[PDB]
Amino acid sequence: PLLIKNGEIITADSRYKADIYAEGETITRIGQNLEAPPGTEVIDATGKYVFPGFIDPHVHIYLPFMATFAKDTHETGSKAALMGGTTTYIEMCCPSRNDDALEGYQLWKSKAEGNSYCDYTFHMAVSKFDEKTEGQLREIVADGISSFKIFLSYKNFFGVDDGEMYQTLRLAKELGVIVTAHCENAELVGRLQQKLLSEGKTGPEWHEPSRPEAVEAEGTARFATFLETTGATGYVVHLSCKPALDAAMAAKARGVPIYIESVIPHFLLDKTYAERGGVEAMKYIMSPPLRDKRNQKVLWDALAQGFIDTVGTDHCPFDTEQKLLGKEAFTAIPNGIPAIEDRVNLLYTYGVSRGRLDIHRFVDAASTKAAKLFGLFPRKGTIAVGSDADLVVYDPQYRGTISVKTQHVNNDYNGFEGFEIDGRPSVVTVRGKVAVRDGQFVGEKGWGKLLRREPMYF
Amino acid sequence: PLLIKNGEIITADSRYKADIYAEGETITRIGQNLEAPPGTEVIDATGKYVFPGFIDPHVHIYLPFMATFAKDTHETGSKAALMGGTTTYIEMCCPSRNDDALEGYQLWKSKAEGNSYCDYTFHMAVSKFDEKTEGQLREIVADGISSFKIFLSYKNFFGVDDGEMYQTLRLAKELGVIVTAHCENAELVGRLQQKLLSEGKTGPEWHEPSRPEAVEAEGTARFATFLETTGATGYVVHLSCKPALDAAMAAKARGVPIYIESVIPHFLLDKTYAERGGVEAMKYIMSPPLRDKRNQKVLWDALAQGFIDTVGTDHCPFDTEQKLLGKEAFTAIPNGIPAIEDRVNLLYTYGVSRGRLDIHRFVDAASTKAAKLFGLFPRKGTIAVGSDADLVVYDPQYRGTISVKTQHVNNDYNGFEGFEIDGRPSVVTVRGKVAVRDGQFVGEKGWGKLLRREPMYF
Amino acid sequence: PLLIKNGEIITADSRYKADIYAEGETITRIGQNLEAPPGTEVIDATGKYVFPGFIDPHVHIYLPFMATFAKDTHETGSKAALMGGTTTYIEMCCPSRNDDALEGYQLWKSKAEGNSYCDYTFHMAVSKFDEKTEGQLREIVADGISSFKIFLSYKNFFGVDDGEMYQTLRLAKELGVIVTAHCENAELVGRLQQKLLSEGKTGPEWHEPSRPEAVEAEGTARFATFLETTGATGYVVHLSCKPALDAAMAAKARGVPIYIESVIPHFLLDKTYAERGGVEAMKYIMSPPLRDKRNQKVLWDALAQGFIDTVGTDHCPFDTEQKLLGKEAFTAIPNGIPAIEDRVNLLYTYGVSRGRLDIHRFVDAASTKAAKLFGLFPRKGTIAVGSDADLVVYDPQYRGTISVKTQHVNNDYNGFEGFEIDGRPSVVTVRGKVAVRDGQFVGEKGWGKLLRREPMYF
Amino acid sequence: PLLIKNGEIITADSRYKADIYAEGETITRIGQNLEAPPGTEVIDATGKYVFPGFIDPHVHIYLPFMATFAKDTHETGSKAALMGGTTTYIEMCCPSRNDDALEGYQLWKSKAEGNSYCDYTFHMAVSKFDEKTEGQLREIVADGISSFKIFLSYKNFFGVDDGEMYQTLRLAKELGVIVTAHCENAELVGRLQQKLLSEGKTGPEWHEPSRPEAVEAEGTARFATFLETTGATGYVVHLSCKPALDAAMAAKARGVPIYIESVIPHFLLDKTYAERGGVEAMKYIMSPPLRDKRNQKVLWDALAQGFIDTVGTDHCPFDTEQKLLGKEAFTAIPNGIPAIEDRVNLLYTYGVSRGRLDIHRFVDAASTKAAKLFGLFPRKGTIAVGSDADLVVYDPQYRGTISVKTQHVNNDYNGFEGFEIDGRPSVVTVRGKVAVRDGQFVGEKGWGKLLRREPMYF
Ligand SMILES: [Zn+2]
Ligand SMILES: [Zn+2]
Ligand SMILES: [Zn+2]
Ligand SMILES: [Zn+2]
Ligand SMILES: [Zn+2]
Ligand SMILES: [Zn+2]
Ligand SMILES: [Zn+2]
Ligand SMILES: [Zn+2]
Repeated sequence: PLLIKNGEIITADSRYKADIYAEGETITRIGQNLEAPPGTEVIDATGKYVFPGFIDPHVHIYLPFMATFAKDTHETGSKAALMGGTTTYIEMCCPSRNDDALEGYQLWKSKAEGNSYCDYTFHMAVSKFDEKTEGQLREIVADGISSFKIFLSYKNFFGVDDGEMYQTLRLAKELGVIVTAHCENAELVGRLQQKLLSEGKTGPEWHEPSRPEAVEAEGTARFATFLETTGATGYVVHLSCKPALDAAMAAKARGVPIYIESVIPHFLLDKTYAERGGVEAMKYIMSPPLRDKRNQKVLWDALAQGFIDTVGTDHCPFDTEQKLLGKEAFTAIPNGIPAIEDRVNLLYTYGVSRGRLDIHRFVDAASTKAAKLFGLFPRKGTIAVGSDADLVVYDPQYRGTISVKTQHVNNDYNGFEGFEIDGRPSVVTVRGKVAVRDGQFVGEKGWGKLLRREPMYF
Repeated sequence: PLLIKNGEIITADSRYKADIYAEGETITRIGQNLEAPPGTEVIDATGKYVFPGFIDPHVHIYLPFMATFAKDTHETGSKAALMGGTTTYIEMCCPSRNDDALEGYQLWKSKAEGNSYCDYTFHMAVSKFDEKTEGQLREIVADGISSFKIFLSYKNFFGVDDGEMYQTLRLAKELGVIVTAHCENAELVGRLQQKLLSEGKTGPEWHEPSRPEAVEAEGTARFATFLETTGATGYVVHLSCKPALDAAMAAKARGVPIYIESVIPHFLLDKTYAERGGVEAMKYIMSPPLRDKRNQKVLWDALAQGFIDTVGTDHCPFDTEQKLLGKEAFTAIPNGIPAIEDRVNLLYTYGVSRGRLDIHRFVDAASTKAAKLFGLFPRKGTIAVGSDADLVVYDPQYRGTISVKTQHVNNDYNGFEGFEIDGRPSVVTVRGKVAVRDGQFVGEKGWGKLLRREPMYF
Repeated sequence: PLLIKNGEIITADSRYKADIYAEGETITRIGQNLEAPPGTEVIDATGKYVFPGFIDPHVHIYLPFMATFAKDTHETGSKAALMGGTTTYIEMCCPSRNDDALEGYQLWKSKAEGNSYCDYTFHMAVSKFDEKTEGQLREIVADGISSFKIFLSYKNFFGVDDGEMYQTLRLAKELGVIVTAHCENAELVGRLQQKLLSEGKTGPEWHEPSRPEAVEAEGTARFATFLETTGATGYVVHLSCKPALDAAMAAKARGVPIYIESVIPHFLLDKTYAERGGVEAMKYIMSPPLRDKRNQKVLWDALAQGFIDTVGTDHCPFDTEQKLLGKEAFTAIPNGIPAIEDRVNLLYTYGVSRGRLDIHRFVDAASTKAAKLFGLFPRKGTIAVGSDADLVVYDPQYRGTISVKTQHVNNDYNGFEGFEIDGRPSVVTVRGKVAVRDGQFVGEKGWGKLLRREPMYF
Repeated sequence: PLLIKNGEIITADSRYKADIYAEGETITRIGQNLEAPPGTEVIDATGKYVFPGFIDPHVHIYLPFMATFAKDTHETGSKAALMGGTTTYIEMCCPSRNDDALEGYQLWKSKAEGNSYCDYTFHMAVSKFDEKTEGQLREIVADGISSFKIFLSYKNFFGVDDGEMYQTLRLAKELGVIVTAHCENAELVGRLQQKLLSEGKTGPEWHEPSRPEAVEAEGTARFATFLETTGATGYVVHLSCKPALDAAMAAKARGVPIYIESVIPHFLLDKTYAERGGVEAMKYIMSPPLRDKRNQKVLWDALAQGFIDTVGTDHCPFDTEQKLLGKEAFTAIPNGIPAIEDRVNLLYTYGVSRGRLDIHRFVDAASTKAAKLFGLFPRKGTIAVGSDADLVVYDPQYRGTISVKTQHVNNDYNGFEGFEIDGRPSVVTVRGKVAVRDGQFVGEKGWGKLLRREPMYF
């Protein structure tokens, strides 16, 4: 059993000093003097905050790339998540047009199975819609996966055409599934990439211009129109800039059931990072690209008002040696920045401690809303009797810095090297079991489990 | 002591089956199968929801009109509120330019003292800014009133000119006060009023065109600009229409600390009700006016996304005989529609039961966010250990209709006559004491207390 | 030679009383009291306006539908045009995906050759992009056709997918060609069509909801984004509604070289006309559909400010018997409304005589700007020495009504039956030769010539 | 008499090679071989363009400032205008709240009378609306002044309050008068000025922050609302930035009869100029302030599409010694930048020659539209038989630079020092009389006359 005593409990809709007792995997009682039994593991949260475990709706653990693979395993990625206060992650399951979807699902599941320190689930990529698709997706959804992922990008590999998007969305609606979507334009990006390379513009600084804000804005609007016409519910992944936010907001305002995620690098990093030349720039190549810094205030301001629903990472780690596969052409740089371990600390620090983000909006944006949208609430995402005992005792007196020298992610650079932090998770629990204590990793191999969900969005 | 057992507890961020025990005035413990001392008021909430007491941030109880007065007293109004599931109301304290501000506040405070069945507080109207009034306002703030009310309307009686508005906002920011604001344009309303009357256009149907959406849009944008330049935090009361929403939203999007209230008649009633002729139309005269029905969808959609932060009533009850003071000129009709008792049932029915509003957004919009914004949280607005035991056991199986024949508000008409509802409160408590039991009123005279709040917005 | 004396000359940028003399085909001199050789056709324009011949940038003359054809020939259509004050028309040359593009152009050219009473040119439809067609298009351009037409609609028959659209735009930019575009969404229209029919919703009233404003908005935004990325110049044909206007306007505001056409039925007719049932409704079926009447004000207001650049017709005449090919399914109704003869009188009446449209904006929107955009200026579109002596002596004192009983278009209904008009052409000339005299047709068969234009938009 | 032969005549709606003959003050004939009489002054325009005389709708000649006066007289200012190709200017007649309006009008008229080299007129400032105003304004308007000027700025000196603005606009509408307006906010600017000075922020770099874009956007929207409510027609002077353009465009789109002027410094200069320190910065202090450079593309793009109707200068010259009156406080820097002589050359060069502005839009924006809006067309603003023979023979082969060393404005600095030009006026005529020949000044003292106009906008 677990007793977290003397802490200040903070959720999206509560802030109070009381103790929390969990007999086993779920919270059993909250109050004063709980009378825990002999043998209970007791955590003294005096002077600290007790938050719901944080939830990252957007990560990449297993991911092939051209001739290689991203760096985290389920083991290394879940450890890194927990150290950062993230107790549930949702991975993009990404079979390509060339792969069988159901085989893909099964392959991802097999990688994670028994190998995660914390709970997890998947969004299912629909990278084509052919005569076999519907039956396979129906099997995946009935297996507990209540979200799809589509790409309006990556022509012939992940992108879906308008007919396929229509079919996907109509099936999602019939199934109650939420459609997450990467919103660019496959044709425009591919053509601009090719034109730029044909002019000898090969370095990393041409990535951003190959897929400018206008392209993300067109795809975000297109997705919204297709949700509106089909009746499906959707979720825009990694929204990066003002034109896209305007398109998604206009859809929200007119009644489209559309939600918005932004990811941490777009709040804190900007397009000049990718203008640094060489491998230093390649570290900062992701899609959508880092943008003009003017977009940061726009995202922060929108987050503070709840216009942006969730904050994820689009965690996608590669070693510098892998980055350098793009030395001759920017199109060959594996895209991604790592961030799974640093999301909470970065949001707390630059939002709550130094910014204008309210602590309640912070909990909602980094835990609760994502749980709600993806069918993990109320098991996950809050602090209440009956919910999973996934808890973070957070130290607001902690001062430090982020660095690759102290990170757990299985690569060789940190995207926030040298950034100051104003707090950290002291203790982190997964279903009543302590996985981080005094800031140190003490997780149990395979303790995490796949979360199966019931579709909600008919 | 109080024990609410076997209910499904629903807050803005939680949903679970457990019991709640309050030894006295505040929640003491939450857990499954709690024990309570003999003699405890045990409430069996099987099959029902348990919500935080709802909170109406915008009512009028005492309010002079010519040589009469709005109809509810603190006693009638607070009883009505409770019957409807509202356990805290915030009343607009409204001395005019021709009244002394401190004498007005003391008069309002004197009316409520010992006469409310539930807790309450005030927003202080600033109907002029000058040396005496400023000193007055400073003492009112120190007495725990942490919000002001200004009017961009009602020239020479309640409205403030630009200099007054700037001075008011600056003072609010000095004092950490949030400014609530009625946003029209005092000049344009008065000129259109006078023009229409000059044309013999005297009937109630001319009230809306005397103050069209354009004027609300301008006032809302003006207020936002003033908040933006002064640094003050503000709250748009009773936002009724799309052009006003667009103005407020643009301000939110660019970082102004501005929040949005809408009131229940603007969700459910439309301008044609005020076109019915005679006293029947007069029943539906309020400011801002009921609008073209197209605005309802706009408001519901914005509410579902959290763009609108709170739902209040602008409760302002008059008898039909008093409405008829305006028989000869629409400008002489006492403005207002009653709604304090019906808000929660209406929002629950048309939003949650029949609409697209999520139950969690419902709780946030009808209780929690108002508590947060006005300094009542966490005492009010949520269910957590330590919070005032202001609770509603709500029956989602109730079916019925609203009628003047069954209302508690002390006037002779209901604006929502005949409207179906899909739920009602069964039990309602105030600080651990049951005020409504099995749908019957059992409140204790004067049990409610004035809530004093601390400055939050420096 | 021709002498038009004593008229009030009105162009987009001039308004004066003087005479115009043309020795032959072109304006030779302008001045007060000009002398002309004996035998001159002297036209006394006292009391009347003299305008540049009007120019319709969007008509259909030859157009197959199933095993029939739209009703006007080049002879009937050009006569109708002239009677209405239109001295140049631009016809959409529309071979389908299943037709050879060059054979289509040669067929269209062959239909018009020697059969037009006034000058004319074409926009070339690109209904597919592939190696053969591209070569074809290049020869058509070289023959003087400096505009293309694409369709974001009509899947598999006329529409282009994204790759085709990008290739088309890129070719246009290479060749200095302007792309005109019908902006809907081919997927969404086809799916909604099929869904509605599956529900037994077969009548004409289901045509509008099969292709709602949302779909036009999406296509207009998509086209704009494609122009923006390709560098091509473009022109939105028949823009019908506010959300489409907003998309096109946002593109204009951010610098895209995009222009906007609206057509006369969308100014004056609304969706309820297509809700009349039966053949009566079928008369009013066109694409994009007639819209909610709220859009009329939007279009008039935008026209008065020059936000809409040109007014055309989308003239596309069918007999009622042909409309009835759609008796069993709205998808089988031949789309189109006639208007070539009535455009100018309608715009003049409802805009200038009765509305808020300035006479100078009228001339620009109905003649000059179309000439500019399509490479016909300064030969066409204005009154100046050197310009083709294509002139309209317009009687602003005429009062009458439009009727099928008096029309020249070769079908059996007028969409504007009974509409009042407040002016008509008295005299109309084509290259110095009078075609309409005292309101009577006196044109010379085959006098009109194909206009060849030079590339302008590299 | 005057004959301009061999030129390429370019107006907003014509481009052709022909000759122009004027017997006296107006164009008499246009054609080839005009047969001018003995004694005619002949201008050989071979290889050059012939444009309508350009028109500056916004200048300051006589203008008091705190204890001094702007530098141009009617003599020096009109000479400078003509050298730059501007043959008509419209001066802001600016009596303050402390002055009698009719006395002001009379004073301005007396300064100009007999002292201008070219034609001119005034906009009448309405700096208060009291019991004498209406009669005085009615006398001014009946004297030929068909435009007013109002200020939403300069509290207690030029600014009008909402009641005064309402009265002004309603009288304008009754009279058919167009209301030009400086759109900021008097309260916000004054309060921010004072706050900044109170913090020791005194240098010129604090001017822009004292009246940021948001304030211009609020005033532009307010003005638009008041035009919409009163029914008056308006014209936004010197619109400088995107937020303001958005407000004015939204009003245009919804049907408000509102027009937009921008002035040349806001196309070509930016806020960093005023950050240079010292008198160098003070040279670039005007109101509205130079803005972030991002606004330039926004204005150019809007101009190219006709969203911005006119280009003026807000010519307002002061010597550097006068600028230095603001050495201790930025509020004491006389505001203004000179530009009357350089407007055309700057627009031609950076718009037509090096930019994307079409030559027709250039003529419209710099001549024709302003003539139309202010009742000077068709006497002024175009090239047609009967119009005043105000003509510019412009040399497109001229290459040079702008400098104070070669300027005619009666001050000691040029705001475009060192800017390259790609053309210049070779010959300029006023009502048939040559005022500039071979680029040299040959004007006749007092040849210019006051233009009286008939109101148009009821
Ligand atoms: Zn992605
Ligand atoms: Zn991703
Ligand atoms: Zn109010
Ligand atoms: Zn109120
Ligand atoms: Zn079409
Ligand atoms: Zn067409
Ligand atoms: Zn000004
Ligand atoms: Zn000025």
